[PDB]
Amino acid sequence: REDIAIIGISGRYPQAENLQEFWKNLSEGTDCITEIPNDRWDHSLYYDADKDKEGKTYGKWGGFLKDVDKFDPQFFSISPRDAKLMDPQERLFLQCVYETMEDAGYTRKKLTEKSGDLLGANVGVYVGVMYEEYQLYGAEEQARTGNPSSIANRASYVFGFNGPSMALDTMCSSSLTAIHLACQSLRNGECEAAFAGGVNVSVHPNKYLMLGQNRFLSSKGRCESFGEGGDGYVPGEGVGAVLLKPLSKAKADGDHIYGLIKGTAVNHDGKTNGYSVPNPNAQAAVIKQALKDAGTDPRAVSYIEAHGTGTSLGDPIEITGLTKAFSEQTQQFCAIGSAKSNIGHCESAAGIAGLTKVLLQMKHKQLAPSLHSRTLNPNIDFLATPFKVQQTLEEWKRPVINENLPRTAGLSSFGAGGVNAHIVIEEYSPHPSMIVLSAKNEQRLQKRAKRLLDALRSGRYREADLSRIAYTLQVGREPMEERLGMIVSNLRELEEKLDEFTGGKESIDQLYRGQQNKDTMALFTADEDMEKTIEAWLEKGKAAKVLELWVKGLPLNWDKLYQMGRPQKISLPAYPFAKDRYWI
Amino acid sequence: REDIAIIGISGRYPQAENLQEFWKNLSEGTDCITEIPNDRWDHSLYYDADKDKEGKTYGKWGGFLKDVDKFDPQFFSISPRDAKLMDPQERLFLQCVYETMEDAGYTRKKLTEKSNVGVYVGVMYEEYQLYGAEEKSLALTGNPSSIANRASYVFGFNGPSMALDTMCSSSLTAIHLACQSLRNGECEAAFAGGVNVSVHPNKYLMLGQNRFLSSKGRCESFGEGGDGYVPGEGVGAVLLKPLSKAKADGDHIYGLIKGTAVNHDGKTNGYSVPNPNAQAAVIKQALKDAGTDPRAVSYIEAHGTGTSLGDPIEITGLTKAFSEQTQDKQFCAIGSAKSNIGHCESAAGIAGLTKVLLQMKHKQLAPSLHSRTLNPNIDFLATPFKVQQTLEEWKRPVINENELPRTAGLSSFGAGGVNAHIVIEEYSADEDFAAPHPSMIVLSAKNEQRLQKRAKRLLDALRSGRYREADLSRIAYTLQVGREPMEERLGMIVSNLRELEEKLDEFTGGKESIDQLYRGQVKQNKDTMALFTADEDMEKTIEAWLEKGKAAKVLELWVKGLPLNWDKLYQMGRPQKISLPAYPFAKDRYWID
Repeated sequence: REDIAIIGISGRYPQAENLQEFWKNLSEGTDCITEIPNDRWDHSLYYDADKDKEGKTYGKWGGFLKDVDKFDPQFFSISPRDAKLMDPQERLFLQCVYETMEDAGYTRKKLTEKSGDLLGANVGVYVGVMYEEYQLYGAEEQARTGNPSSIANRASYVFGFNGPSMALDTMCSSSLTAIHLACQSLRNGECEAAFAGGVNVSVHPNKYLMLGQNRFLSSKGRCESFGEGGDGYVPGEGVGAVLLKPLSKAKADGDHIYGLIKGTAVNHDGKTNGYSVPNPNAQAAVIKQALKDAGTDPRAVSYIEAHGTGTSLGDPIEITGLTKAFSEQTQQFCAIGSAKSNIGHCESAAGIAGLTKVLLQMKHKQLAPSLHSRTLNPNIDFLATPFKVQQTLEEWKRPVINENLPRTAGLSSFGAGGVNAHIVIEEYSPHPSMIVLSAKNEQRLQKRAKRLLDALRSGRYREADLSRIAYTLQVGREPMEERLGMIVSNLRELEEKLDEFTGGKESIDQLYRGQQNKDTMALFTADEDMEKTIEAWLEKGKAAKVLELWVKGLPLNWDKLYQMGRPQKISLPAYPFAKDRYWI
Repeated sequence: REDIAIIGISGRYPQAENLQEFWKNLSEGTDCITEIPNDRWDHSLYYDADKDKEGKTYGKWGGFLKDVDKFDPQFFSISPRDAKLMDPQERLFLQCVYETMEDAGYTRKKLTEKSNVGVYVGVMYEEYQLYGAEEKSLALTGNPSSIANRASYVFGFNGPSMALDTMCSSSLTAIHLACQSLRNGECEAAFAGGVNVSVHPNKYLMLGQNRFLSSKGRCESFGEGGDGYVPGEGVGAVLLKPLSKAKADGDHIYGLIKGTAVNHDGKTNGYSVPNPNAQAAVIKQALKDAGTDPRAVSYIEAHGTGTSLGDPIEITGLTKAFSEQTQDKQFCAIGSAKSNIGHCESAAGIAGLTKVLLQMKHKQLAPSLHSRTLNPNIDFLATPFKVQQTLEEWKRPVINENELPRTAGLSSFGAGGVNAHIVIEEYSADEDFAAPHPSMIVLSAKNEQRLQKRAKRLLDALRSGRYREADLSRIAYTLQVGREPMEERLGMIVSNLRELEEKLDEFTGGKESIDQLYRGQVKQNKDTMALFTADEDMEKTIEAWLEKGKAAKVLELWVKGLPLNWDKLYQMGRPQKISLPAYPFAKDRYWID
């Protein structure tokens, strides 16, 4: 039994352009749920007062993205005329796998470096999705479509992974089952690494129809997590992805770590009284099992990212289920919160959004609030119980060894179609340098700088990790067609340059830019002596003179920058994407 | 290392009411693909030749069932009004899980013994979200997950339930994941399977725009006219558990999933292209953990896709895997189930598996149809593989150079590029037990008229002898412990296989209370349940009833509903299971209003 390290993350959630700004909304508790946009359907096309007609609901609104209908087709070697015929589900994931790629800090050449096996060394893809909405395609109009397995299968095809690719389905906890199966696929050693994730979108009113006939939603149309007005919940859209691999190799091939999936668990509810009822006895049977193989006490755990459904039946049952698990051997106080309060009920991205929240709570060392918990349903009799609802933003402290310990936190998600799953996460404890950067065309060049600027503006890193930032952009970013690099030793000389690109195209001797000229590729690669000259270029370390050749395309084996050890990775902004609409 | 034993099977495929008659069609090569029925869509409105038209399509007969549309709602405690909001995908599986239950001779009594059962089905939700459209539901046919999740809810399993998706090999991925979930020991047992149905013309529209199908509209597996393929419907299910326990709790074995493998095909030149290099990377890995030589293998149930690109690539991929060891003539047999039935888009590994297991039981090698002439790119005279033209006896390879068991591979490869290969071996009955003279054939059902059939289907089996006198105690034992004690009832006394039929014909025949018939109901006799169960002495009387073994006197009390612990004294070794006909289902229609 081996731990799994999570090295790369990304995702797109209501009122969140990137993870940076998602955390903002969680930390400043901000209701991200908003009115139905004009671009989707005729808002004013039919809606109903509470529980009356056949054809409509009291569908107030829900969590949505500005992003949804856009893609950069030609980036992935896909033609625009085939982009017309594609699923928002599939792009959003592809795009957000590729951001996870680079937030982890690994190239598409990832696959050749691991094994002399054969083409593109195995990588798993596990995503858990729903009904696509564009099958509702003019069904009166011939669609010039249908598969939930094309999501993972394109992602593997495009990037060239030789590892399992599939689309799971468990009603709510699909994302988290993927987590489970990914982790399962790693311990036994069938695959090296995995892209686990979940995707959810709200595109036809059939989603909003079906959800209202079976009364799962509230009149208010908000997520009240453990609140007093505990009536039903709203459907937030969402998409997310994470990159997983064993701790065993995460140390050697220094990789940047977000957290450790130390325990995984999943089961079904046996026969409940109704179809869509959850069984509290069944819920601890997961969580006991999550903590069994994790080998960590219930008294270690300091936070539970609950599947806060918010229904009158659902939330009390969860709390009672959580109680039974923790009451077997101890009676520290654990914090309970929900991401599902801030964003909506990711239908299939429930676990991944929660996971994302959990991991964002780890990096900034803080406990974010569960919104709409001002007053608590009288059936929350917190009855000598370890749990407590997390009202507000406070600093996260580590429990002590004295009571006779690392940060430890659980993650729940439970299907209406009874499938229950729980995951348990723990936190892991001069020279001039070459800032090289690349893209596919002209105009995406000083956005890619602009986004690196706006990070260094806010000051997310200090001077100490300059070699780390450089190293990433060299080996763990793709050497694309258009190029740019710069020379630094610095704190301040980073921004002195970046602002000059935003300011204009002006040329001080600090800029090197190029593409192109093919005399040299065949000259440079198939020869032993010119590689000794690149070896001999590092010996001296005169910087500017080589970077002229990089921007003109010199491919080079970067691993020769090395002190006797190569410094570990870092979270840098992923490639910003094009804004071309595709629909109908 | 844990082998997985496969103990129960079932499925429903084109022109196949049950597995018995599915084998018939495979053995007598039959072409099970037929013209589009009148009940579905009017197709004098969508038929063209290859055209530049708005999308009207050419690819228009395929493999279909007789009443995909029916269900027995109340059997499973589900109301008819919520069976009007229904997915054919979900019923067909439930129904076929429940047949797999009883063919593997266990029942819903699973969890009263132990103190978790896995469900893995791989589907393709297509159709009623469209039918639902200009004036269906979310957990009621708006989800593929509902398929597995109801099966677990209804029967009351506490083990993983899910709907996977890999374009073609979904069923076979389920096989893989089920088997994976058993070795590590997160779950006791699994229901692996696949379900596929063809209900809207959108399926038939999308398959024709992207030209996957043929003009002729048949499955030429490795044939000359290698053009494109057809979509056969299908549904299937199998029950899996470790060999470790399969001996101890004596269960009926069909075969052994000794090896499992799966991967993706990397970057190919096109999207829907398969990579031959990628194909042996599965099969090598299937044979790696199986620990069996390529030279042991005597049959490959191929993914015979039949396309001009697909079949040669497979053959070349298969070659590379086996060519690590030596090449020889007529070394391995290749065939397809796909030829006989259509492309079961999801159930394309489960149908193959089913064929493979049917080939094992009857010891024969069924034909690959439409292989009269072979695509010139099958240049096989330096390879081990050979296309299986006709029905011949399956022989075991030999072991004296210095019995090797029957060993056979099973392939399925996605057009969305997921590839998977499973390796199956037959179990040998290993050697080198008293019920008394009379035995209790008990049988049960939920209402009056189904008891007229439950017997009739057991009759028609014994008519065509299934087997002989020797396993009478086995047949009895099954119907006692591994069949549900339903509301309406019937039993009989026998000491031979001949007085079995002399009774069964009398039920189907004119009126007779001649031989000892015993019939009754649980519904009539109240206040014996509470009298019988909560007491130590009357259990000693049932104990003392076995001591003597006078038969007829107890069976009066069974039909009146006496629940009883049928570990009767079985000498403290109870004889193993047997394949008996599962509960025949009601014929009520459910679609549209």
